[PDB]
Amino acid sequence: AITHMLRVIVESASNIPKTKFGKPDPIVSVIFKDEKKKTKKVDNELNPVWNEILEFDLRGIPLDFSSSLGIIVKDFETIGQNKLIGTATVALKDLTGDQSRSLPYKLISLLNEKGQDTGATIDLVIGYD
Ligand SMILES: [Sr+2]
Ligand SMILES: [Sr+2]
Repeated sequence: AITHMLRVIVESASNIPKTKFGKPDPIVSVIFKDEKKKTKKVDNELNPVWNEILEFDLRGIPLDFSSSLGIIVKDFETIGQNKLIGTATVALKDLTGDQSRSLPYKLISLLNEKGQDTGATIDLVIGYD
């Protein structure tokens, strides 16, 4: 039996909210089935670009109707815990089946801790290897 991987390209984000002083330093956490991989941070940027590629071992478990990807965008803090900008959960059901394909996932709204749209978005490309 062959190994399959979920491929996530973190492309960019837009309209990250301004901070009172200085500028936010965005960094994205990508979580698939509790495995977390991060991007690099981008310094002092409201519209960051990464073009970073992450791949997760599916470990023989196929994608199904309920499969999803978690995204958390935070503002890097050198001292202690980074600051939340927003989250998204992305439905992966369009990748189900045995056909390798990639799809764009554009203008994904990032939601704050109250679940409100922040006006910021992230763009991904996600594929089934
Ligand atoms: Sr900064
Ligand atoms: Sr910061």
